[PDB]
Parts: sequence; C-alpha cells; structure tokens
Amino acid sequence: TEFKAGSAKKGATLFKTRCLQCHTVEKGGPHKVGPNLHGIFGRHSGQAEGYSYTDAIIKKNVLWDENNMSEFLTNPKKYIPGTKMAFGGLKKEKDRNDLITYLKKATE
Amino acid sequence: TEFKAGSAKKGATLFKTRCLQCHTVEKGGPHKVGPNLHGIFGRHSGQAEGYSYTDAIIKKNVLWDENNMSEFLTNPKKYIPGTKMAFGGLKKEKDRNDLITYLKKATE
Ligand code: HEC
Ligand code: HEC
Repeated sequence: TEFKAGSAKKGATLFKTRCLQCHTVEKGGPHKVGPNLHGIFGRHSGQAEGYSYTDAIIKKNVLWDENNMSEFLTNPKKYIPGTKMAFGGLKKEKDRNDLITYLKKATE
Repeated sequence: TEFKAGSAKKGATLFKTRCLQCHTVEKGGPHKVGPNLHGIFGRHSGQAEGYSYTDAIIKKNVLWDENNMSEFLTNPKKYIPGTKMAFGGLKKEKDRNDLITYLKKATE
C-alpha cells in the first residue's frame, strides 16, 4: 500500500513504551484514558461503546486501515484537529511500520 | 469517511446487473472471469489463491476499504492501469454507495 510490514516484536515494545499508558489492545480489556483498541481495523473512528470521544474524532469518521493508522500516528492533532489524544507522534516510518504490524496482529 | 451507507437492496441488484457476470461474493463460491470476492475488505489486491491476477493489481497492492473500493469502481483502469478488469465504471456516487453497502455486507 504505502505501509510495509515491519517487526511485530519491535512493534509490541513500542506499544508498551508509547501507547500502553492510555490504551489496552486485548479483547475484553478496558478503556483507560484512551479506548480499548480491540478490533479497530476496519472500524470507523469514535464507535467503541462506553467511551466518551471528542466531537472531532466522531466527525472525522475515519475508516481505520493500516494506511490511515499511519498518517494518524505521524501527527494525531494535525490529522484530527480537536482530538483529545495527547501524543506528539512517531515521525519515523520504520517505527510506525513496526507498531501497525503489531497492532494489526494483537487487535484481531 | 467519504463513502456514506446506501441501500443494500439497491446494491444487491446493481451487483447482479453489473458485476455478477464476472464475480461471485459467497464464501466457498468460485472464481470466474474475475475472482470470488468473499472477504475482500481489509485484504490487499491480488491475493485470492488459485486466481491468475495481472502483474499490475498485485503491484498496486491496494488495501481494500469501502473508500478505496469507491475510487476503484469509479474507473478501474484509471485507478489500476494495466488491470484486466473490463468494466467502464459507476460514475454516480449514489450507485457506488448502494453497491459497496451490499458488498460490505455480502462478502463478510
Ligand atoms: C494518552 C496520553 C494517549 C496515548 C499515549 C496514546 N493515545 Fe491513542 N487515544 C487517546 C485518547 C484520549 C483517545 C480518544 C480521543 C478522542 O478524541 O476521543 C485516543 C484515540 C485513539 C485512536 C482512535 C480510537 C477510535 O476508537 O477511533 C487510536 C487508533 C489510537 N488512540 C491509538 C493509539 C496508539 C497506537 C498509540 C501509541 C503510538 C496511542 N494511541 C497513544 C489517548 C492516548
Ligand atoms: C468482467 C467483464 C468483470 C466485471 C463486469 C467486473 N469485474 Fe471485477 N475483476 C475482473 C477481473 C478479470 C479481475 C482481476 C483483474 C486483474 O487485473 O487480475 C477483477 C478484479 C476485481 C477486484 C480486485 C480483486 C482482488 O482480489 O483484489 C474487485 C474489488 C472487483 N473486481 C470488483 C468488481 C465489482 C464490484 C464489479 C461490479 C461493479 C466488477 N468487479 C465488475 C472482471 C470483472
């Protein structure tokens, strides 16, 4: 596409150090600061039940593919102005690839 | 996204009149002129087994989302030059929406 598979192992540790603070990925895992991401690929933005999303992400109505996921992760607020997600971004494409590789796998 | 849900019923009849000639959508349905489309959303282009795809679609490496699916259907060859898919396209957004609505549902 414009996303190439990376390291799932590398990707799992990026998750623990950069996303775990606010999210879980397991099926049946809870919402924390951010929503549980189980089954996020192919779902539109703002639709997990029981979570208070911003007006913004709901309206962005993003359909989540490994490619969408990558612009997003590069600069969250630039991609969804108004988002409450407080994350600067992952500037290197290799880190992004490793992380989506992990995600695509753990959120299934 | 940039795809809004349409009529699944409308969408099923567009399929019979415009795509059925070359494709099936059921799980366990065969390849004909074109490949069986069961489970196409979220899959990349050119990966159904047992089907001879063009060099072109394999290389396009499209990741299939209701939005990708829509530019594609607008003008197949313009989107994947080299494709063997012989279909002029569906120019009206409403027809496209009805058709992807059906597809998203029947290919699951
Ligand atoms: C807390 C300081 C966060 C960190 C670190 C990360 N995310 Fe996040 N995320 C956070 C919030 C509060 C929300 C909801 C935002 C809103 O505007 O309501 C999000 C949302 C997501 C989404 C969209 C979810 C949906 O259902 O559409 C995704 C895809 C996502 N977050 C992923 C994600 C990743 C992979 C992170 C590590 C690189 C990560 N976020 C960091 C809060 C926080
Ligand atoms: C025969 C005259 C066709 C008609 C009418 C339609 N399609 Fe088709 N499709 C055809 C071929 C020969 C192929 C493979 C092309 C190649 O270059 O190898 C395709 C491919 C698809 C795809 C991509 C499949 C994949 O696995 O990536 C899709 C998504 C698709 N076709 C859908 C589709 C729809 C929805 C149609 C009706 C509007 C339709 N096609 C018409 C042949 C023919």
